[PDB]
Amino acid sequence: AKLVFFAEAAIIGLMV
Repeated sequence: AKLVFFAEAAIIGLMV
C-alpha cells in the first residue's frame, strides 16, 4: 500500500 497525503482543511494520510 502507498501513503497518500490528502488535504480535505485537514491534511490526512492514508495507507491505500
